[PDB]
Amino acid sequence: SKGEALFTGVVPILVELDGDVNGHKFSVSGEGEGDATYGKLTLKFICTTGKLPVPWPTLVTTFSYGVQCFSRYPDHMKQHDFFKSAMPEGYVQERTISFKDDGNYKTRAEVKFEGDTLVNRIELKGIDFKEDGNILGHKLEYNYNSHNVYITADKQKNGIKANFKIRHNIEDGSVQLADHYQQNTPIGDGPVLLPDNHYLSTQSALSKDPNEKRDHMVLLEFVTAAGITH
Repeated sequence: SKGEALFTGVVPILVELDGDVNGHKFSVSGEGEGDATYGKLTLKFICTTGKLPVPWPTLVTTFSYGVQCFSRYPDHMKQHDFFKSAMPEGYVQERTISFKDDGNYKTRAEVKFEGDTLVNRIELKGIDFKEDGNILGHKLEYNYNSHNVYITADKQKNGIKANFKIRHNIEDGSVQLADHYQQNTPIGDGPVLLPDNHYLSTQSALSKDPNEKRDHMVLLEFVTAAGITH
């Protein structure tokens, strides 16, 4: 299909986020590339407003689980790849991320091509955070666990929904759960694929650029669709 073909090679990615969490306003710019053939993403994010007022790990899904058109869909599962099917015109991705016993993020993003570049533009609003909670208190380890993203079709919206649980490691050894509810709807008028139930198996590694003095995050991520047998 048309959408599929856009992802056969390495595609440059731009991410732009504006956020307001409990009145802390901030912006982030990210750049990198994706290679859907291998389900592979490499991205570097920079907080352009100064210090990020929330922990970097709490934004990973928004920035990436943010560009799920880079997932590797096995050949036998290609009829289930909503994300690429919506391209180049793109999709709106909305989430509510509920941090257990703390606040929530509401995110609205548009993911689309601008020329040959895949762009993820996000607005994030966070409310109800506790001043000395794990988020505003910066008590989360700088690392990331592997998770499954459970996708179902949303025929009424010509799109999909997803549900999953992110577990952020707390510096005391405990875990901060971040429940994710997600909805995606196409922007353009092309045909899109409405998938059978399946999941994305996602693995992410966070690192720092030793030469970077701005507040930043380097992300390496692999994403593979699964849950449907050949």
